[PDB]
Amino acid sequence: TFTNPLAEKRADPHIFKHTDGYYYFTATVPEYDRIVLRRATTLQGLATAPETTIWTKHASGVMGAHIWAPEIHFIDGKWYVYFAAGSTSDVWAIRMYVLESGAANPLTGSWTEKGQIATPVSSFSLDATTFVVNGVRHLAWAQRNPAEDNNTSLFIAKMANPWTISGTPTEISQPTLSWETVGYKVNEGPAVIQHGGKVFLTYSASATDANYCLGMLSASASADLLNAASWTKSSQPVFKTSEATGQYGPGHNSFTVSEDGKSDILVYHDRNYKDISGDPLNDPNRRTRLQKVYWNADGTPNFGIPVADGVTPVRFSSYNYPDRYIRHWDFRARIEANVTNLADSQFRVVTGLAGSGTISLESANYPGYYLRHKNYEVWVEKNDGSSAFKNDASFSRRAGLADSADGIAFESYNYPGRYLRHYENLLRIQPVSTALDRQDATFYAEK
Ligand SMILES: OC[C@@H]1O[C@@H](OC[C@@H]2O[C@@H](O)[C@H](O)[C@H]2O)[C@H](O)[C@H]1O
Ligand SMILES: OC[C@@H]1O[C@@H](O)[C@H](O)[C@H]1O
Ligand SMILES: OC[C@@H]1O[C@@H](O)[C@H](O)[C@H]1O
Ligand SMILES: [Cl-]
Ligand code: NA
Repeated sequence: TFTNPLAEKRADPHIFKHTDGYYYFTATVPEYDRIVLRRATTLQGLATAPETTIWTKHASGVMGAHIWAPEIHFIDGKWYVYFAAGSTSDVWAIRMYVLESGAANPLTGSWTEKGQIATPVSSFSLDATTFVVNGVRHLAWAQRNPAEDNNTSLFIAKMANPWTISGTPTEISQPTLSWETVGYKVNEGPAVIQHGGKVFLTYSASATDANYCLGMLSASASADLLNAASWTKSSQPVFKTSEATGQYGPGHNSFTVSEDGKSDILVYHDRNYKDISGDPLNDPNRRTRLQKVYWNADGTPNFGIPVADGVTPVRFSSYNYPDRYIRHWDFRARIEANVTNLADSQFRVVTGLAGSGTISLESANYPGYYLRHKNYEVWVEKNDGSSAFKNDASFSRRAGLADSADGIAFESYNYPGRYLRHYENLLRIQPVSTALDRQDATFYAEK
């Protein structure tokens, strides 16, 4: 689990896990004047890791303003940082630049400017990222197609080396959908994750206020990624504002992996309030957040919704039906497999509303609603402040009745001897007497 936010006043977060046992974290800073870096042996450890400024804007000329969206990568034995910058003479003539270091430790190492990443068209360009698919290193970025009436579109190309493209780019997406064109018509911040022989390219769209969101392109890993036809654009955002969890304009993401390498992690920013004083680019309050990516049965990523601040929620699977998870539908709790609306199946364990060391299970998509029983049936319902609700929504965490070491069971606080259990897939609180009953009342958290 993660505790969000990871880092206040850091936008466009990029985290890179290296072979040296460390995660490396860079981001845009509010002053847009430099490139910072920190490292930690764990993702959660990044929150208190100290920053080094590795590079500062030039006093005059190119690379002299709007230092935006650095990414750090390790390629062929060296570190590379990809970033965007305008000039002191023209602060909005943003182009893509690369730094290189041969040092083992990029925090203390010295950096060489490898210059601007040249592109056929001379126009507003930013958010360069690099990734390898089917043995081939690509660059993807955001750039103004001058012949289009918008801010930026998405481009992809092969690479000759980490600072030079080979051959010609392909435009693979342009901002045309209603949710891509709020305030400004933008596709930016491309980021690539691969799973099960498919490649997913997420990207950010609309202005950087509450309307900011993620879209996605999908392709096969064996396809020609430079053929625009290889890519399918999602019709609706794959990640967007949740008023319910108080998370606004989520976007400019990257992807990393958990400590064991077994879980993909979505790294992104948002704000915890909706309305912004003045111009969003002068608002410094975007913060970096982390949440696990869950993979749908159909092989596509499920980002759910931007989770509430604090500890991340978890999913509970059944002991005897390992692929079925506790979820709500029309607010009734049940176990079910292949949950498409992911957040219906996410809950966080919090101190019990009735105290005495009990626990309560708060809904991820309906904060302040909890798993609670009424007439021995389990629903997800809003805490109304009543004593009755507290008691109905509080449980004593027990070791699993069919698996004591790794399993979990939930004994009702106000009805001792009754456990949360599934029956005909619906959740209830009932006494437990048989071997099967004990299995029906045992669950796993994050398994
Ligand atoms: O559990 C609350 C909520 O119910 C599910 O949506 C209900 C669904 O909405 C209409 O389209 C249908 O009439 C009704 O069945 C959500 O998945 C869950 O969040
Ligand atoms: O930093 C993002 C850029 O700034 C604004 O012009 C638009 O939101 C986008 O093109
Ligand atoms: O919930 C599915 C099954 O329904 C009942 O027949 C069993 O107790 C339970 O395992
Ligand atoms: Cl569903
Ligand atoms: Na990026």
